[PDB]
Amino acid sequence: HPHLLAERISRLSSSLEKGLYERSHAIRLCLLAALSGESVFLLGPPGIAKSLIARRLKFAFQNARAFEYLMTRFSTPEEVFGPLSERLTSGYLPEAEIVFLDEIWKAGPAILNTLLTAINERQFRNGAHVEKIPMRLLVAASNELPEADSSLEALYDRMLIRLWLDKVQDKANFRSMLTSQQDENDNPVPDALQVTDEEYERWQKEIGEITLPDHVFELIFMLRQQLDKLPDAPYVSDRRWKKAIRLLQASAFFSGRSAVAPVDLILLKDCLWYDAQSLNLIQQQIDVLMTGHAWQQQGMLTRLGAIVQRHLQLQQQQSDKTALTVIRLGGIFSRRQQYQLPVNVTASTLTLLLQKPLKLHDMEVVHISFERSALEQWLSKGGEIRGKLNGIGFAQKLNLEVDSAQHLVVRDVSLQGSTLALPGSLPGEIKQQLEELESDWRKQHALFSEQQKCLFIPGDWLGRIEASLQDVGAQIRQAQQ
Ligand SMILES: Nc1ncnc2c1ncn2[C@@H]1O[C@H](COP(=O)(O)OP(=O)(O)O)[C@@H](O)[C@H]1O
Repeated sequence: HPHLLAERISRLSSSLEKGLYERSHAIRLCLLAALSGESVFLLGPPGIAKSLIARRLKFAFQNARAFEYLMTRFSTPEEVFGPLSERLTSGYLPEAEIVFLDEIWKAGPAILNTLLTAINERQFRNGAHVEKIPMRLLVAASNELPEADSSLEALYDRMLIRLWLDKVQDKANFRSMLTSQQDENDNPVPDALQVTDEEYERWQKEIGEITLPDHVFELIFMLRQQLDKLPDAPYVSDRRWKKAIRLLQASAFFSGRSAVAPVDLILLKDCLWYDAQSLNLIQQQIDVLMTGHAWQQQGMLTRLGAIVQRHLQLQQQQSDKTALTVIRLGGIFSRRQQYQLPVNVTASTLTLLLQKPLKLHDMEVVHISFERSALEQWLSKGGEIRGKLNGIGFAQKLNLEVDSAQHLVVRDVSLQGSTLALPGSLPGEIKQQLEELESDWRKQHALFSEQQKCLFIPGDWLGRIEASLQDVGAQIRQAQQ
């Protein structure tokens, strides 16, 4: 039933989107805002359908009056809210469900103040008595952002969603928009889809009942702390956070869920920035949160390395079972030449464990990886041989010698020797742990795919998450070989 809802909202949004190019997200967000009692600020140059998409949204509702107004510096509350005879509000802001106000940052202090009470109190001072405004969606537009310490910032910071728009970029889209016979002022929404007053009011109550899971909160709180520590990060007030949380709830509700999901958190990318520099910072931070923490990605990778560590540890604990017998090569040469095993060892770079781990280059080393090519020439021509300690870092020079028993022995600064062994020809402890992790990964991936079907999230983000989960899965599958 709420799953028929996700179907309906999607179908509703689809129709509202007809004839509009490169504005999909913007329409879904304004719909989400309109259905959740939030407001949205549209930033961009003139003639890019900012007003149009605002007028479009009145067609989401059966009974919905729209109010449009362009702010001038000489604009008075009489023009915006109605002139008093007590006040004549018919055809003005005080009785419209969708209000669009263009060129917002030039509203005077008198308008500014009565707007702030309009957004907060959903009330209006009608001379004598105060009356509740039916305003469901407010949308404000401008080509610029308000001044640094402006009066208007209080208004800006009271408008949850921020969208930065531009002229159509795709050549094909330009042509389609250019030749579109779509009457832009006609109702494109089928009667059945339009939301009723009875529905609107019920949903307002139900959105508040959507739960906020522990992991979801932890992520939000993590980001709040993260932003705080970064000096460039925009200041996000508690007011902003609370209003952002309702949008998150609304997203979930209209996506057929009873709980805010980690995917809903992407929407914060449309709430937390106030300028250009802060937009980039927000996007990066949320991206890091989404690809790293939201589906336990980095947490599973830190578990993975812990297992791979144990695997190596068990590999060197069973390194008595193996040594490495270098085969003598005869012929006619000046040195006692040596040879690697014909095809037994053919790995381009092979790693060798040591029976007695040694302190080499101020660290204890359990395994040394050689470029097989470099080990060849040293076994033949002698000289000096390098090898990356514990597989990592630079190829360090080594005190290596061919043993009488035909083994390879590394020495430390105490001249302590250690025989080198090749890895085993998968232990039960590792198989158990690595299967638990794979199960956990599958459960994570399952959760993501079962929730990525979310109207209010742009496709590109979902791509990045899916990739980040594939990365972990690939790393674990390579670990079980
Ligand atoms: N991205 C777009 N998609 C569809 N139509 C557009 C787009 N950009 C501009 N238009 C056209 O421009 C007009 C709407 O512009 P308008 O609402 O005045 O924009 P703004 O409010 O940003 O000045 C319509 O006639 C519409 O067909």
